[PDB]
Amino acid sequence: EREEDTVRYEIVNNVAWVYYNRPTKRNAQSPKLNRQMLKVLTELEFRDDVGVLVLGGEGPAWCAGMDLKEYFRETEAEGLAGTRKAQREAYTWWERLRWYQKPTIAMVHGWCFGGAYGPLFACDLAFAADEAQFGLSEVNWGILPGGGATKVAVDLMPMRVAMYHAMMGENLSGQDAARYNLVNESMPADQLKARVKQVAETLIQKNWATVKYTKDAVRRVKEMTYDNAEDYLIRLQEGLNWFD
Amino acid sequence: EREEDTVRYEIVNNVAWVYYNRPTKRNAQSPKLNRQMLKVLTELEFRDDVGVLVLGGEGPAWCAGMDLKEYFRETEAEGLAGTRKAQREAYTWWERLRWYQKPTIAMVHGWCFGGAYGPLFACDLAFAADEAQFGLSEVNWGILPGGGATKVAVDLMPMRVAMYHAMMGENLSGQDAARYNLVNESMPADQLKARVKQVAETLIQKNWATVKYTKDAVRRVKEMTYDNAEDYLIRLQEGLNWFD
Amino acid sequence: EREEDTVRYEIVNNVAWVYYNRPTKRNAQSPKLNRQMLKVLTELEFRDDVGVLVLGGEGPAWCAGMDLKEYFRETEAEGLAGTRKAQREAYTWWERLRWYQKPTIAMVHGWCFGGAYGPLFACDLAFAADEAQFGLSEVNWGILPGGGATKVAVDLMPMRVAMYHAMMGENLSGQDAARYNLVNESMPADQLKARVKQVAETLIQKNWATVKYTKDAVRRVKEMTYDNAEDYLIRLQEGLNWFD
Amino acid sequence: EREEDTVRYEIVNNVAWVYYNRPTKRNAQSPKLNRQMLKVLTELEFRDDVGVLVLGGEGPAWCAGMDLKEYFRETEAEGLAGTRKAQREAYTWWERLRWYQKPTIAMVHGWCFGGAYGPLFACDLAFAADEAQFGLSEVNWGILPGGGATKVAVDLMPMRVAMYHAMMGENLSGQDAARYNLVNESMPADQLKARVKQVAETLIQKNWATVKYTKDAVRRVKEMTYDNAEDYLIRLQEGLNWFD
Amino acid sequence: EREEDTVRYEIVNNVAWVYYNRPTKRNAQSPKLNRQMLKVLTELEFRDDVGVLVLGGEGPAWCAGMDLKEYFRETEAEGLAGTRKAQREAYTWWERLRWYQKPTIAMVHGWCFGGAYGPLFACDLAFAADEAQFGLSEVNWGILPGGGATKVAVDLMPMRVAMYHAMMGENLSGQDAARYNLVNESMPADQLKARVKQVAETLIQKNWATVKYTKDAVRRVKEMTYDNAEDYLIRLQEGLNWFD
Amino acid sequence: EREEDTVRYEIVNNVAWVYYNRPTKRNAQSPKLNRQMLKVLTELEFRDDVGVLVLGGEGPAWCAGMDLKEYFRETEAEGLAGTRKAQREAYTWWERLRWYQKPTIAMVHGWCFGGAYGPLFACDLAFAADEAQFGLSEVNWGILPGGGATKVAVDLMPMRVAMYHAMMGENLSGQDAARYNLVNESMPADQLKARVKQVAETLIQKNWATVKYTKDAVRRVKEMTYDNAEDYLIRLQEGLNWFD
Ligand SMILES: CC(C)(COP(=O)(O)OP(=O)(O)OC[C@H]1O[C@@H](n2cnc3c(N)ncnc32)[C@H](O)[C@@H]1OP(=O)(O)O)[C@@H](O)C(=O)NCCC(=O)NCCS
Ligand SMILES: CC(C)(COP(=O)(O)OP(=O)(O)OC[C@H]1O[C@@H](n2cnc3c(N)ncnc32)[C@H](O)[C@@H]1OP(=O)(O)O)[C@@H](O)C(=O)NCCC(=O)NCCS
Ligand SMILES: CC(C)(COP(=O)(O)OP(=O)(O)OC[C@H]1O[C@@H](n2cnc3c(N)ncnc32)[C@H](O)[C@@H]1OP(=O)(O)O)[C@@H](O)C(=O)NCCC(=O)NCCS
Ligand SMILES: CC(C)(COP(=O)(O)OP(=O)(O)OC[C@H]1O[C@@H](n2cnc3c(N)ncnc32)[C@H](O)[C@@H]1OP(=O)(O)O)[C@@H](O)C(=O)NCCC(=O)NCCS
Ligand SMILES: CC(C)(COP(=O)(O)OP(=O)(O)OC[C@H]1O[C@@H](n2cnc3c(N)ncnc32)[C@H](O)[C@@H]1OP(=O)(O)O)[C@@H](O)C(=O)NCCC(=O)NCCS
Ligand SMILES: CC(C)(COP(=O)(O)OP(=O)(O)OC[C@H]1O[C@@H](n2cnc3c(N)ncnc32)[C@H](O)[C@@H]1OP(=O)(O)O)[C@@H](O)C(=O)NCCC(=O)NCCS
Ligand SMILES: COc1cc(C=O)ccc1O
Ligand SMILES: COc1cc(C=O)ccc1O
Ligand SMILES: COc1cc(C=O)ccc1O
Ligand SMILES: COc1cc(C=O)ccc1O
Ligand SMILES: COc1cc(C=O)ccc1O
Ligand SMILES: COc1cc(C=O)ccc1O
Repeated sequence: EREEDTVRYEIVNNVAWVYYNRPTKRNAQSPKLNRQMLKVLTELEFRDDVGVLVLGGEGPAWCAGMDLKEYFRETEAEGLAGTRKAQREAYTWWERLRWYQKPTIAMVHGWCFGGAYGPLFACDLAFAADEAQFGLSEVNWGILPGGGATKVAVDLMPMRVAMYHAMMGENLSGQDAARYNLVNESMPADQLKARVKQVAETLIQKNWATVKYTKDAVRRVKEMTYDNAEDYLIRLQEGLNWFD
Repeated sequence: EREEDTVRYEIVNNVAWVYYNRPTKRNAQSPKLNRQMLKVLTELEFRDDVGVLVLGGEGPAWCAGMDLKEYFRETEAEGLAGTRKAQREAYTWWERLRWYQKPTIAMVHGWCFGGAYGPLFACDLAFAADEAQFGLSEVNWGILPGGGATKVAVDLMPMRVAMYHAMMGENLSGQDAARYNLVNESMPADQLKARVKQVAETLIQKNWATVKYTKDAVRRVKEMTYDNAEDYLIRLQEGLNWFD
Repeated sequence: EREEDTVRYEIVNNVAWVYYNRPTKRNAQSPKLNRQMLKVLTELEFRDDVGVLVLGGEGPAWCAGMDLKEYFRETEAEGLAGTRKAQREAYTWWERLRWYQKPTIAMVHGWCFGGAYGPLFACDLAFAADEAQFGLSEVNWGILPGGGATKVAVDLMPMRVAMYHAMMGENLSGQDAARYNLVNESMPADQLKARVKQVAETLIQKNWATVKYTKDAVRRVKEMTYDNAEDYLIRLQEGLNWFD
Repeated sequence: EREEDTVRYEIVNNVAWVYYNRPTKRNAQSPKLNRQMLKVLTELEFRDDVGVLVLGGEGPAWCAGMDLKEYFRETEAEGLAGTRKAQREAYTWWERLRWYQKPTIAMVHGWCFGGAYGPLFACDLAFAADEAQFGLSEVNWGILPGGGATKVAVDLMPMRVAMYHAMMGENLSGQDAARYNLVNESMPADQLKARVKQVAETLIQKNWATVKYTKDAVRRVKEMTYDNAEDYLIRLQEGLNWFD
Repeated sequence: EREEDTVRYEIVNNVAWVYYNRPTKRNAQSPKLNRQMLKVLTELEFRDDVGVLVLGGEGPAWCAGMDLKEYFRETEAEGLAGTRKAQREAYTWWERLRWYQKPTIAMVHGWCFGGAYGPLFACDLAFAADEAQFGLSEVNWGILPGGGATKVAVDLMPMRVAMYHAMMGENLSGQDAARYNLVNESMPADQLKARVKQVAETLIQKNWATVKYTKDAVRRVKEMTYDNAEDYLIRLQEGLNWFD
Repeated sequence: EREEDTVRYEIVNNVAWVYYNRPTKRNAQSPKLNRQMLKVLTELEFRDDVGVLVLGGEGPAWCAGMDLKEYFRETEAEGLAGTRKAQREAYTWWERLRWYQKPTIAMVHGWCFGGAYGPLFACDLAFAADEAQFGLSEVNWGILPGGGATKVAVDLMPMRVAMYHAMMGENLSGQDAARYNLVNESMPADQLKARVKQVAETLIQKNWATVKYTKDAVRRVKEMTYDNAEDYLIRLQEGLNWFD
């Protein structure tokens, strides 16, 4: 219903805990959530009291993907302009998170489906509950894994695993999502918040600028030859010398 | 001896079971097999009663690579024109399978060596017998892993694993080929046909056009930046809207 | 102190055993070691009695990265010319090893930190002691993982693993470095020299030219599309036909 | 003064004629202009009566670059948050223009410096007056040609010409701009509008969907191998068959 | 009528002069011509008395594009199988030409439209008459410039020029084609054959193996970084040392 | 005879005028010249009184390519070790020049053949006399255009022009070299030095750090997508803000 109620956050000891807040809608990404998520991310990004951002979810789902009703059906009733406006709101906040000034952590306690793979990839690190389920179910409602989700599967998991995942639309457990490197680690649900909290506290003790440059370098040198990446990392360090 | 006897198939319930059929020659890819495989693949590809193609082998080998006598020795006796004609027949059917209209499955019960890595990679999914052996033995007869096999090892397995595999010419078991993601899964031989049959039946229940676009997207977005892959998947879905 | 004492070697039965020789300095890469390593590598490379090169270390470390005093502090006191001259000495011997005429093996018994990742990557194969520790500690002294180390982590390990490794500056054990494919294998320290010796003896029994072309092809086809890699491997084999 | 006055537009014969509207400030790109350009472009893009958009300038400038006061000095005063907010507003409208639903034409009658190169490249076609002047004067102000302006130079002009243009900070005339393919055509100032009207009028008589898929194809296949581009153009036509 | 009559050739002074042979149909590419061109090219390629191949056209056309009746309408009538069979026949002969063993020359005396761009690009060199006309008229028929023709435009001509050529569907004269480097040279129709004879005659006096490795190098190093291209050209010369 | 005499230089108004100094041997690149060029370049690069380096030639040649006696015949006599040692010495100084700290200008008054293309490309700008001659005569000697010379042709000139240049081994005049953008400008021999002095003199009046970051940007963004290039140029300016 209300746009500013679709995302909630709390800053505690330099950690921004951000939650998808449509628990009864399995935190489906609707245009209202997409717009409000950008608003919250943009406001938190450069605060000197935010060193780490954790993306969680309320209720049994982390994120059940895009809102079938509000993101797909309602926007397409407004024609191409409607579809484009809605796509842009989704892609824009996933990119804001992907290139965030502060280190980002996905805390995935529950269902992570489809369009949730953009935000999952956009988090630098990811920690899952054993009980979590990850799935590209798009094939199972007759569409391509969109919102970059095909590329997310290919950039994080081995090619055979990614192909099975996208084609068969079966779910991975938390432990399988760790084995195939969709996430960093899986543990029982009741240890997950303590582990994420520990990782956040470790990052805030490092030099914040050094952490920003390092996470960026990791994502960027993926799309370079070894030779070009060598020179790139020298130019980055000259940038960090200015910021530090 | 006879060109049309080097490959056999059977279509049962929308699954094309295709077998390398030179069991006494460990299903060596000879020019006769290469030509006949293209003929069989081309005829099956667009039949409305074929939803999935399974590539198996007769006898103890899946495929022991290229025929040393008929593919290498005899063709090179015909000079460059002979070598080129033979190369083209091999590369052409591997590409036909790589970009097949229908989902493809490798059922690897036995030996998979050398030139078999092109067809193995060209199958979207791969299931192995624990007893199967995978090897790049080229180094062990003084040649580079050709027919794209070096690239197959690098595109599916981690770089260190690929380097050991190509340089040392040692065999991986089925279970090791699963661990290193050369295949999706390994199981005892006597469960392998039941598992492959189950996977085929699951794919034929999906929208066939959606499965084609998804498998293609997986292979294609490997060779794109994240940013270019995002737009690509939007253009693909517009294509699928036309086909569906 | 003395430049020619910072690296030692011994050739036994066609294996060059090369050691970082600053044990009391945890084999820190100083400009003296960088210069002497290039001298030793260049002299060994084309000897007909050297078929394999093993890179080890004296004392408890394999390589604790760059010498904080002699590589960073002292060179930067000589301004940009000093920094550039020192960088060039490091990058040049890592590249000499990366593209070496003979197969290369890292025997990592102990600490491998930071700037050691260039040489580790430049070795074709890598074998670790269970007791070995691998770490990008740069973040923990406020710099980017330089000397290509970010790219090394991204080229060998899965993206999530690489991101955690670079951002958190925690150590991987030998067994974890094997699991994540930073190295080929981990075993107890007291088996490591016997295993490396076995692998070296296996490579020297192969055709030396075939091993050189294969290791190069593995590294090169990483940075090509599948289609361009297919043609590339044909051109390489024409090159090997000339050398053999 | 007023954000809403920094851009104006008129629709004539289903052509949107859009103008930088800060003539006394040489249509420098201020945050106000950047936010208003985005608004205007977003509002016109999916209008069924707008077939083509022309970007022009009031006064003796087309666009003299970024506003050195409002984009650089005033935003840096607000530290990194202010700089990033201002960069995002600039990059976002250049990108909206670069991927516009409708064909785009730059009508360059006068000065085109520095940050104007983004918008210049983001236009599909570009027609200059002979008395127009194009330059990357960045080097003379002691900064790199930013806002992608160095890449615009390298993507449009021969590498020697881009190198001279960027390093010497000297202006190209409309005639030289046309010679080095920064623009399509140069003509006397008094023929410029009529040629642009003619071109816009020819485009509007084509299938609008076809012109959109074509201009996107041209831009995209530049960052693709020939082989990948052949498949891509088939995927695109499948898309267009849905959209027509 | 007859498939065998759609292409003719004559060998003169070890030059194969090959001609599109449907002059009354403006040498449009029908499936029949596509299958016969492949046959002819395959048969001439490894003849020890053919040093060079020239592609020409009978009648006022070089090639007016794909046969709108036989390639598009008649094949779509046979649904997707028919379309794919017809596309494969076109793409396959363009590719055979693009990677030909012998140097290739387009002799463009008249019309060169649309699908003719494949064969145009597949020729290593291209000489036009001044009265020749080149265009991508696709946009005026409401389709994308397919058959790789959009990539041919972007690969040969400056991006502004490719953009105008593709979007406006207007023709370039032989003189403008030469100016924008779609062809090497333009000359009056009555000098065309003599210049082509001269060029073919100069090529045949070179080491044929050297000319083949050189034209392939030029085409390949375009899709390589400078650094990767330096190593590649050394690998190529090792190949040529085997082949000479 | 003497290694130290193969290169000379004079500093005038903070411009290093460096000359190939084997005029009787058409400044062919011998190992001696290769080792001495590196020495000279390394020694001048970080001098606070050298703002610009110009590369010229004594005698009627700029550089006629590699010394066929000292670089090819004498080194091959020492087998593979000798060939690799000689290649490394050539490639190493071209690279030092290509990434020089100071802006670089080729002053091409006469012959520029084959292996001279490395140094030609490694210069940021290039000014030719009208009576200069440029060619890849490699094909006429039966070798591929090596030393990256084929890539230099493809990177600087339109693909048709590179193809003709490489395949026909015919010379371009200074005027045609300027037309196809192998050099910036061509002028009568007696105006050449004065234009070069003027250009070097304009560069020295700029912020030297800005000119270095700019010329490197131009070279680097050519091997980047537009999207990756936009981010890269921001990272570079952060670097320059440290260095200024
Ligand atoms: C996530 C899921 C497994 C949770 O199951 P559950 O806990 O049993 O929840 P239910 O589906 O019974 O109901 C949850 C509510 O959220 C809604 N919902 C769940 N996923 C949704 C989605 N992706 N979009 C919109 N609404 C969604 C349901 O319609 C229901 O709303 P309602 O009760 O007011 O009608 C299940 O809802 C699901 O499969 N979601 C779809 C996932 C998907 O296909 N994603 C693709 C988008 S890219
Ligand atoms: C696959 C293999 C392990 C099976 O071993 P096996 O079951 O004991 O079979 P054998 O080798 O004893 O004999 C099988 C028959 O197939 C032939 N054969 C096996 N692999 C072959 C190959 N790659 N090419 C041609 N013939 C082959 C053998 O010559 C023999 O023919 P014959 O009995 O009529 O002379 C073994 O044949 C082998 O190593 N093959 C070579 C694999 C290879 O090097 N591939 C590289 C090609 S890219
Ligand atoms: C490798 C290491 C764990 C070994 O610990 P240890 O066995 O307890 O050794 P210590 O640090 O107590 O002392 C070893 C000696 O080597 C020196 N040393 C260790 N690593 C060094 C490095 N990277 N550069 C320079 N000197 C180094 C120490 O200063 C000490 O010298 P000293 O006793 O003469 O003063 C530890 O030395 C270390 O953390 N090294 C730094 C690793 C690093 O940060 N690398 C980044 C460079 S890219
Ligand atoms: C166009 C130019 C070459 C000379 O033209 P001119 O007709 O003499 O114009 P002027 O320099 O007198 O114009 C100055 C006025 O325009 C404004 N102006 C021009 N370019 C501006 C810019 N880039 N940023 C902010 N204001 C600018 C000034 O604020 C000033 O206002 P004023 O009239 O109150 O003094 C000169 O204005 C110029 O070099 N501008 C900057 C170009 C540049 O470096 N662009 C790249 C930036 S990314
Ligand atoms: C060349 C051209 C500009 C005018 O030349 P012209 O001398 O007036 O030629 P015509 O148009 O009278 O030629 C028509 C005849 O050629 C045939 N023809 C020409 N181009 C053809 C094509 N692309 N497909 C099929 N047939 C074609 C027609 O079947 C017709 O046969 P007909 O004589 O029995 O009527 C015109 O033929 C043309 O535009 N052709 C199509 C160009 C094109 O769009 N190519 C891209 C396709 S990928
Ligand atoms: C410049 C050229 C076209 C004719 O110019 P010219 O004024 O007639 O010069 P000459 O051929 O008489 O010069 C010959 C002398 O220069 C030397 N020379 C010229 N080019 C040389 C080269 N590439 N390698 C070694 N020596 C060379 C010869 O050793 C010879 O010495 P000599 O005077 O004792 O006989 C001719 O020298 C030439 O083609 N050179 C080689 C060009 C080439 O192929 N370069 C590519 C190599 S990568
Ligand atoms: C078809 O469009 C989309 C699909 C998805 C997830 O599969 C996410 C966002 C989209 O806009
Ligand atoms: C050397 O040529 C080939 C090698 C291989 C397998 O290693 C496969 C096909 C070939 O044409
Ligand atoms: C900041 O420069 C460097 C960093 C490193 C390792 O992190 C290695 C070599 C370098 O020159
Ligand atoms: C240094 O920042 C910028 C520079 C430019 C043009 O030089 C354009 C936008 C920017 O944000
Ligand atoms: C839309 O299909 C095609 C188009 C073209 C040229 O526009 C060439 C071959 C094709 O198959
Ligand atoms: C074949 O080796 C070379 C060739 C060239 C130029 O053709 C330059 C340097 C080389 O090492």
